Amino acid sequence: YDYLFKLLLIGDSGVGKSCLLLRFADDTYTESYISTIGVDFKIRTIELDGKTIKLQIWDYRGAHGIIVVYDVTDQESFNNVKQWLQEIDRYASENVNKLLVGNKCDLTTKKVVDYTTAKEFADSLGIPFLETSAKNATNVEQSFMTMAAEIKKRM
Ligand SMILES: Nc1nc2c(ncn2[C@@H]2O[C@H](COP(=O)(O)OP(=O)(O)O)[C@@H](O)[C@H]2O)c(=O)[nH]1
Ligand SMILES: [Mg+2]
Repeated sequence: YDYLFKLLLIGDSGVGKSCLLLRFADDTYTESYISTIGVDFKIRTIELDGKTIKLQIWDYRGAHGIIVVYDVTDQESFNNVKQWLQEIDRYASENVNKLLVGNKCDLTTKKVVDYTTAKEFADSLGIPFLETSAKNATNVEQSFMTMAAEIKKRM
């Protein structure tokens, strides 16, 4: 391994953090209600720019990057991203990497959080922004890859 990157998923309940994490780690997905992923964390290896990188993912101070998830169909969860970053400022290495994720990009009929206005926000904060679908398996890997990229960039 070239690096070990320790990642962390924040966000409101029902956004899909557990779905994303299990999709990404295990390639599983179920509509079924997840109380908990049964295990303290997930481990996953990826290759990137010639570099083999192990990931250790939770669902604060020892995280290299934190992913702040929200739901494109829940405007409530989007507004709360604001709080979820103040948390990061309080309990996290001062330059810990950040990525904003609007899960459930697949529910377009239900989409109330305009991509363009979430993007405009992440930009305003200087953060990368991706829309994902744990259900369809869309952008899920782009997301974690983008996170590695950003961490490997500060180093
Ligand atoms: N349509 C769709 N539904 C999703 C997606 N991700 C999660 N869900 C559903 O939304 C619920 C919330 O997922 P969960 O991962 O437990 O959210 P968490 O509590 O924030 O970790 C689940 O019961 C899923 O069926 C997605 O990408 N697309
Ligand atoms: Mg969960």
